[PDB]
Amino acid sequence: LFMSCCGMAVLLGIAVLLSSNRKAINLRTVGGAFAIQFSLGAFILYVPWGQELLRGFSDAVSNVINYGNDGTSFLFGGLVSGKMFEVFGGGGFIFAFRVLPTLIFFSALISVLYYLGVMQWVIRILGGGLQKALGTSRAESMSAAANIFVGQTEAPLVVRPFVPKMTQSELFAVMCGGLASIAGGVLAGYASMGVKIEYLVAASFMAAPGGLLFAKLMMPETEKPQDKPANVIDAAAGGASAGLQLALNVGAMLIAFIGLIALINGMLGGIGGWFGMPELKLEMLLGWLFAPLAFLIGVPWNEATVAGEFIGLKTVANEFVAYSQFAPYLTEAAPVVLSEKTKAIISFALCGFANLSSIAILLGGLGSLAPKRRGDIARMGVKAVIAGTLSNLMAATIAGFFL
Amino acid sequence: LFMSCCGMAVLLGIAVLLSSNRKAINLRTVGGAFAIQFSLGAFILYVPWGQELLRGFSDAVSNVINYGNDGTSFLFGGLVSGKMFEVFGGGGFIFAFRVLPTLIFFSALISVLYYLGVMQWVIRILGGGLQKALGTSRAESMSAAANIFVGQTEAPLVVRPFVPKMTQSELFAVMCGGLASIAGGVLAGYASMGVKIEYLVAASFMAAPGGLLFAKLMMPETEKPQDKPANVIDAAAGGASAGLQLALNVGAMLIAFIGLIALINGMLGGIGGWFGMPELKLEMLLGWLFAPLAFLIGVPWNEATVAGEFIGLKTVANEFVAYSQFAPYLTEAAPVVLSEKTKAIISFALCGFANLSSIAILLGGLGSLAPKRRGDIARMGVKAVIAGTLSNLMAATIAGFFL
Amino acid sequence: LFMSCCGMAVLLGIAVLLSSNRKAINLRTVGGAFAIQFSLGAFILYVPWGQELLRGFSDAVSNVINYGNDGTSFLFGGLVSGKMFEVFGGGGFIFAFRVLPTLIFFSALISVLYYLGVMQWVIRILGGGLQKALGTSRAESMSAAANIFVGQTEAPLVVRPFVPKMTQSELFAVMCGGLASIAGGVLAGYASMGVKIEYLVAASFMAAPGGLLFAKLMMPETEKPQDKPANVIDAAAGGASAGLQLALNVGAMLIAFIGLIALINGMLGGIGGWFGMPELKLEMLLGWLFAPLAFLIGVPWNEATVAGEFIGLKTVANEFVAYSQFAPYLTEAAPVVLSEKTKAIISFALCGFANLSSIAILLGGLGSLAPKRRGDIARMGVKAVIAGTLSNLMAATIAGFFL
Ligand SMILES: CCCCCCCCCCO[C@@H]1O[C@H](CO)[C@@H](O[C@H]2O[C@H](CO)[C@@H](O)[C@H](O)[C@H]2O)[C@H](O)[C@H]1O
Ligand SMILES: CCCCCCCCCCO[C@@H]1O[C@H](CO)[C@@H](O[C@H]2O[C@H](CO)[C@@H](O)[C@H](O)[C@H]2O)[C@H](O)[C@H]1O
Ligand SMILES: CCCCCCCCCCO[C@@H]1O[C@H](CO)[C@@H](O[C@H]2O[C@H](CO)[C@@H](O)[C@H](O)[C@H]2O)[C@H](O)[C@H]1O
Ligand SMILES: Nc1ccn([C@@H]2O[C@H](CO)[C@@H](O)C2(F)F)c(=O)n1
Ligand SMILES: Nc1ccn([C@@H]2O[C@H](CO)[C@@H](O)C2(F)F)c(=O)n1
Ligand SMILES: Nc1ccn([C@@H]2O[C@H](CO)[C@@H](O)C2(F)F)c(=O)n1
Ligand code: NA
Ligand code: NA
Ligand code: NA
Repeated sequence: LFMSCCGMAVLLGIAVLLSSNRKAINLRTVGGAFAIQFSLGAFILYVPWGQELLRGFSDAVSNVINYGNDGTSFLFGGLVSGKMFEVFGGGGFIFAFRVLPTLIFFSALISVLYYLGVMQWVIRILGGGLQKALGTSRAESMSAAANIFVGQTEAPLVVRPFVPKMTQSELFAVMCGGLASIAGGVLAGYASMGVKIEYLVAASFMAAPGGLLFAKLMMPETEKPQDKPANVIDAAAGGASAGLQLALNVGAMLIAFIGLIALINGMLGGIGGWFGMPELKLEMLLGWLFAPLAFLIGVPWNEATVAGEFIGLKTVANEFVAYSQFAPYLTEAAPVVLSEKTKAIISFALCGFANLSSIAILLGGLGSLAPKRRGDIARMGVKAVIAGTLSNLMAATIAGFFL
Repeated sequence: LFMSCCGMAVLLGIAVLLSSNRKAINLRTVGGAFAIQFSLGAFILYVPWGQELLRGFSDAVSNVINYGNDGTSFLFGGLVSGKMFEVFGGGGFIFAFRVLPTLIFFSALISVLYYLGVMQWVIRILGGGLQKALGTSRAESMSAAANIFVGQTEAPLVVRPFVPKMTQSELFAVMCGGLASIAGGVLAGYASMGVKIEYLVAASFMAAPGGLLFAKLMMPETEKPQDKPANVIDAAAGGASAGLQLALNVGAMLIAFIGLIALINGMLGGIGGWFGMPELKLEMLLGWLFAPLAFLIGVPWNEATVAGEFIGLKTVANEFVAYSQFAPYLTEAAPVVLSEKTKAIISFALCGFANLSSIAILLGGLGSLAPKRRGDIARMGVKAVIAGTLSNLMAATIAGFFL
Repeated sequence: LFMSCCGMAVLLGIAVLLSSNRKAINLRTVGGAFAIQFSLGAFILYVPWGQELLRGFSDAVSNVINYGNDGTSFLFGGLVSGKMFEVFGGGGFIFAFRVLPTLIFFSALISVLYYLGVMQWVIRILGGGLQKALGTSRAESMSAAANIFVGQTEAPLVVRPFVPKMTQSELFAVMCGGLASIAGGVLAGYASMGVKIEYLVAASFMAAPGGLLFAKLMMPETEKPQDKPANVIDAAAGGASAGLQLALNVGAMLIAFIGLIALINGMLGGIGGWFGMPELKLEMLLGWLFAPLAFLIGVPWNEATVAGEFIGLKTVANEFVAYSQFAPYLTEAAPVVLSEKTKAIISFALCGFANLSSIAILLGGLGSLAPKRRGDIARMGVKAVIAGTLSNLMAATIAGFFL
């Protein structure tokens, strides 16, 4: 457990070194933020009552997923039935029909829960508890709590009239809240790929204090902060349309990226052959390079390289592509049998939208909420991705600690 | 037959009660409009020659559908072949590949028929006959006749330079013409789901006088009314693109709505359990609530509840979702064997875009044709949906009368 | 071989007759342009070393195609596996999952190769060699060389600040470069349909001098010519999104057009029956009408009619629809066994975006680069399509000559 605590120290250390003003770091804020994330981890991953609450929220999500599967079962019929496994076997699981439509249903549901005020009610509680404990501003705290369920570009919408005039520290924290977390739609998508829901739900909740933690470490507050569809069926329709667009984007990206990686590996096998390494692939490079990082967060020495392949791929590309390559390692047909703790660490370290491509996404979604602040987003973009990555790594170290 | 005639009376009665000026109702207009819709029903559903003309137009449509299926058979190959039924059985029918591509072909065809002037030629005849018999204005009569073949947002395009300056009664009638009818694309889609084409074609034609009927009952005229692609291949391309966008929208909606209903039923089973009704579902509620309405339009007492499930679902959601749940009741594997008359009544009462979500659609499509008239559309939106619903119910009562 | 040389003469003759100023035709330009296209044909289709270089570039493309297929194999699983052929046979090949996703991968790859400067490097060499040999301007020469790999609306992007002010001859040549060629995305798509890659690669390269040839014949220069994503992963993402949109457009078009042709044939069988020709179809008309044209470019007398069906369909619709009907003639289950030379001629004569529908496309893509020049594009549109068609026919005659 000493390797984990040192891992937490190193991650905190990098944040301080990369700070904009280490002397401006509020010790109440970053102290409690780490305290909450650690206590939350101790709660739902260690203590009996906390584990019972986590398995109860996950089973509820797992039921919602199955209910939404009635929709895709209607559209694609027997292509998503059980006979697909008899005829095709492992290839019977058609990713395009099994996972992608889940993004559509969950986007429509969340859109409904927003219209009913259910989402706002939960966000107001989680967000209000953070600002009264960390001293963070109202707007950045709501966006942090919102990011537990929705994406990086949808979370600030709950405080969109406060975005164009919020401080650079607030705006940075807003960027970090979305980079450290995921969305409810893709969450259910990853769960359909074999990723344990308990880990996804946990990592999503720990993202709110964790996102604020490294946001106020690398960018402390130095300024002075301040302070709809016609019906429920329209809300569902709008959410379904937004999910469809997302589902198409994710699908095209996976076809391209995986294909590109396959092209890269083919070239790496030829270039590597010139130096006596014809078996050279992208996984080997990412694995060999992220193995120390994986070893630092609590992954065993003999599993650090394989774990480095997935964590590295999540960074250089995105977490969806990483999960796509990590999903086979969660079944009985896995090429490498990993320990249950390592499976948890990778699941937590991948659960985040933290990647270089998300900077252009933050410029698009969050940038449209404050067009005169696009210059500040592009400037703090790199620092925000790093801050988001550290939050995922910390959540993985905490998870590995209590497991 | 006395229950049907009383049904017609009640439907007419509600329209008068909900009128904007019952004293301004032109008895020539609403008298002939009901006369035409009833005579049209008597024509193609009773008399020998009229039935021969209806079965001839439906077989032509059925052939066009099969011709368009050569396109989807090319793209999806064996996934839409006969071997799918051998391997999967009932689940062999893949809705996404069987029904959705039909929207693309029929949208491209109608776009072609517009370029050739074939559509305008038929509309000018049907629309001109209505205005000379009902006294309705030129523009609202053309949009009424256009709505037989095209959707609510495409029909007013034949009279789009007259929309921004037409009276509130004209604009309301335009809204009602599209709410009371469907489109040629989705028509072929419903036909591919097992819905009898003869009913769909009939209901589509009866929508023109029926739409004007309840438009001039709930909103009589109190003011004084007034009065392109480069080639045919481009027209087909533009229509195909519009159909594709529609096909994606419908598909995502069905995945979401059906999934949401599945989620609602799961919750209704838990909430209902608190009051000793664990088998409580959405179908039971909609059925129990729309049973008197179904019984009023001519559905037998022992079939009013089941029929109420579909009619209610068409209202609270849309007719596509309703048809999706009603389609299994048209096959030999139906959970409840319905009478041939009841099957007709449901088919006519569902054949319409009349739902609450269509108000936002009218604001989008029709609203773009008259941006300064969006306030009037949103105001008369609710009344227009009711007026559109009554037209479908009347067409169902007339159909049930002559059957 | 005398029929081929006469074919080249006739094609050149039509260009001179349709010229804007036959007396303004630069004999250095059009002389060398035909010389290069003919020599290029003599190079990679006749001489040993040239054939070895063509088979080497095609095998590289064929490997890239297979690497990209790892992406679609992930998304669609067993629907693109080998068991599909066992269960369905010929219908096992699902076009929607086999060919369409290739457009997505190749669009993402080209987008990456642009970010790395690899594309610009090759274009600068091929484009620079043309302008120093033909005397053509810098901008139109780069767009000509760019068109070898990318589409008609993407090629002028390498010289987009020179488009609004370039002469009518330059703008026309730019239009012709894209009409005479295809794109790298659809190229790999056609290759997946059975079309020989060697022919597609060859025709793509011969399009650059061939496009300029008939551009400076039908529109000689009479005036005086003048003279980015944040990272590589964003470039791949943007290219994947553009490919997805293209893949959806192509798919919807094929469903519609093939379905429309099926509808046309059904009507032609009824109309033709009135004149004692009930077997009358669209293929017969296009075949009987384009048979002299096919016979002129080097197709045997007994194969000119069948070849006329495909060439005609490429013109009246597009090359994708033509390739879709020509692809079965490349397998062992072909209804008509064609000679290897005829298979090459059709492959070269179809390899082009030259169709009437591309005028509206040039108005959209190229028109957005110069909004005040849309009037000139629409004016020279028809002449440009003809000029693009002649370039494909010439490349087919040259190919048939050396084979
Ligand atoms: C298919 C998967 C295979 C794995 C391949 C992994 C390769 C990753 C390459 C990353 O390259 C850098 O990414 C930054 C991302 O933004 C860019 O910064 C750009 O954007 C920054 C953010 O604002 C600015 O600070 C910079 O000035 C600006 O160059 C930068 O140019 C670019 O060199
Ligand atoms: C998945 C299927 C499950 C079945 C569920 C069925 C539930 C239906 C709920 C309908 O709710 C109402 O719908 C109106 C629709 O427009 C809204 O009116 C709104 O729009 C009207 C039209 O302009 C205005 O008159 C109103 O002021 C404005 O509130 C209104 O707010 C809303 O309460
Ligand atoms: C599914 C496949 C079945 C095969 C069917 C084949 C039928 C082909 C019909 C072509 O018709 C012409 O195409 C031109 C294409 O543009 C149009 O020119 C239009 O555009 C030109 C280009 O700018 C202008 O010169 C013209 O004035 C303008 O009429 C023209 O109107 C139109 O009559
Ligand atoms: N709601 C969502 C879901 C996804 N994404 C972007 O898509 C990538 C893969 O999920 C994520 O890495 C991404 F975050 F970049 C997004 O921006 N918003
Ligand atoms: N041409 C069309 C077709 C459909 N729709 C809308 O989609 C719902 C289901 O068909 C219809 O209920 C709807 F009407 F709302 C539309 O607006 N226009
Ligand atoms: N990159 C591309 C690819 C295709 N297209 C258009 O689509 C038709 C079929 O490929 C082509 O005929 C077309 F050219 F018209 C395009 O414009 N640009
Ligand atoms: Na989030
Ligand atoms: Na209509
Ligand atoms: Na090109």
